[PDB]
Amino acid sequence: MISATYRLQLNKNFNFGDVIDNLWYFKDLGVSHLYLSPVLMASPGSNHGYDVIDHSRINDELGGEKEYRRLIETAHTIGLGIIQDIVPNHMAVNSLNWRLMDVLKMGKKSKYYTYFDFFPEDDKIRLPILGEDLDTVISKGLLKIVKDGDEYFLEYFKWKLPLTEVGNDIYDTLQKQNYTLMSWKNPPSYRRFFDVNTLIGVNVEKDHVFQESHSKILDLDVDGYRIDHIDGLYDPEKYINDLRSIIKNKIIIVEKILGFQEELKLNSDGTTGYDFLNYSNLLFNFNQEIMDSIYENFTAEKISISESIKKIKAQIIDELFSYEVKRLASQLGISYDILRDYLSCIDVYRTYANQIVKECDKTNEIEEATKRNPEAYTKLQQYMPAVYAKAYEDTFLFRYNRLISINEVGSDLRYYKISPDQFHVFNQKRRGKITLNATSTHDTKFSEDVRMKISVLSEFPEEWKNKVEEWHSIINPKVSRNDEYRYYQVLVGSFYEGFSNDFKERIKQHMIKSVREAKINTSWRNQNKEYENRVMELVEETFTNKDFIKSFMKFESKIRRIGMIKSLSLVALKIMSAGIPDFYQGTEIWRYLLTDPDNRVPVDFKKLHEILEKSKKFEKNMLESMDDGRIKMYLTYKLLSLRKQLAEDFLKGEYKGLDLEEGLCGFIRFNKILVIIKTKGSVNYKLKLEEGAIYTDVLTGEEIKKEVQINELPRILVRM
Repeated sequence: MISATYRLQLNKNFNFGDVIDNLWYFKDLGVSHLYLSPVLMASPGSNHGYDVIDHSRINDELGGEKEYRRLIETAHTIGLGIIQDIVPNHMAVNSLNWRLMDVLKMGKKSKYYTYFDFFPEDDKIRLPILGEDLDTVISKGLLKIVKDGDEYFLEYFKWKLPLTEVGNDIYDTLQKQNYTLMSWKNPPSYRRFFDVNTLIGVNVEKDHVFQESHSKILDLDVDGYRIDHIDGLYDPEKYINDLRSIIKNKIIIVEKILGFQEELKLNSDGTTGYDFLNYSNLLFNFNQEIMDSIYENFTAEKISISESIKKIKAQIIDELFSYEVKRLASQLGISYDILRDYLSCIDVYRTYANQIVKECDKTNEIEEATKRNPEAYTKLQQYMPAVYAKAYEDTFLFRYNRLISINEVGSDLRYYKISPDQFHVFNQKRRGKITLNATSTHDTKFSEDVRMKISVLSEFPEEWKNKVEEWHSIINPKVSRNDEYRYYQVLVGSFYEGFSNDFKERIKQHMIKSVREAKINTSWRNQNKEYENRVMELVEETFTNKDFIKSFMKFESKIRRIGMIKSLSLVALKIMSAGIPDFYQGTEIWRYLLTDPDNRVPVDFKKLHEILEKSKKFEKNMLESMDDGRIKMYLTYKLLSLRKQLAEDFLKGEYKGLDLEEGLCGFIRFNKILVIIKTKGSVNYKLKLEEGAIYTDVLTGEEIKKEVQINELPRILVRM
């Protein structure tokens, strides 16, 4: 809403009271709306709040409802708005989820049976939470029947499940229950969120479920809402309408991934911005042909992106979602093979309104089966996003290693770069919409600064090629050439610090997760110890080999400065474009973060206060020593100040794209602000300005006329 959002990760160590203490900092920075993480009661010790255990309570670990209302009123007093993240799709399978425990105790007689998406054909609820199958767990004596006064209880480590009645033996007791315990390998009797057994779907499309689940959160005076995983819902449009029947015209943005040529079909204000994140990211990549050869020659293997993605999707269905897909194929009355091929073929997260993707259904079988049983297909649409996400985001993104800065959530690896002309058109479609411009989130594989530093490798392909060969000769590792190639990129991109013990730990953990997700030489479900040991040997060697360290350090320092210049361009781009700029906590300065949990570390706000205090006025020494982050803080503060002063104009105002030479991207906003940004960090450009026209550089204060040089900073020029 209005001019700028700021994402805050709330938890036990950064609660409602801490947010309140920093409100004046957020207002002075230029932010108009705080973008808060989920606030309803989650499982104790949760760091993200997405594992909801009670819809009727504000989380007490964060400060409770009293402190939440104080936060809202105080923010409003100083003029700040609030956009709240809410989770309507699923709840946590946890002993503290009392609504769920009621179903486990009462079965189909529980009033909450219809609250969750259980498979109707199952008389007993399969609960795949055991580390081993029932028999072995019982012989080991891990299952314990506890007699209390609240009745009887079954205990499995930290699980405490209710018993309806008891016999005189574990087996006799277990056959009298409404549920059945099985190992994690077995399919559940409910829709999960992706492949997570401990997350269960909620039937929010049913009126009484919507009302109870939203009774607390809509009772609060917030300014807008961010809807988590909108694509999991049975009827996304009805849900939005139901919200508006109560909330009226408040801001509603949804978390929804779009294809490159896909248009948002929902009745929402906008999205969290992955479309902007990837469109802008592509403006910074060069020398595709050369990067292809280097990759293909080093790893020595050529693959088709399209065919690869199609086959991984088919494997993902067979290994993770076979049961769910077989159920729906049965209800549609078609072959599992036919259904699996259709799901592996579609290029969108999901379809809406039972619309079939004809190019994947050769205009026959699936469409007619859907006309007869529309219900089964509507149900299938809820699982479509899981297939896409597990195959692409969590498998393929870790395999194709030509320039990994492109391997991000919301990406399409079939695209390597995009001309400024296509970005301009994208911005035209954006005009007037209350949608976000994101560059870093709590879910992105890397932070914006990591992506910009890695993109510099495409500007120096010959030297990069030479370094990789040099490094491989010194460090002769026993990992695949593909994993080795990716490692060098991850290392160069996140380095900023030194070969410390803390950085070594972050790297090791990231690499182990990376190879397991790739699923080529090891995996989460079946770990290859031999290979993982080799991955860890690679890390120890590069962190201790003096010849490697020497070579690496000389190359990295050159790359770092150029990467910072590109980050400044990206920051100016998201604030000056149509749409609303979003900021992940702490990105006011340089932040080189890797994949979750690395990006979930706390931010030092006191330190940020002092940097802002000495960064409200431009000094040439900011360019002299960029490492301190003052230049990034100054650019953020200044542009957000201009934006707030002209908020309406930036949101609804005109956008005019300029045709510049390769390496530059330029445009004019509402016929008053000329924006020149360089996409190629290693080159300096010069541009002749219009006859007579005088301009004022908003960042440096200089008077600009006749010609302008584009060096380390983007040029934001106000016609005078």
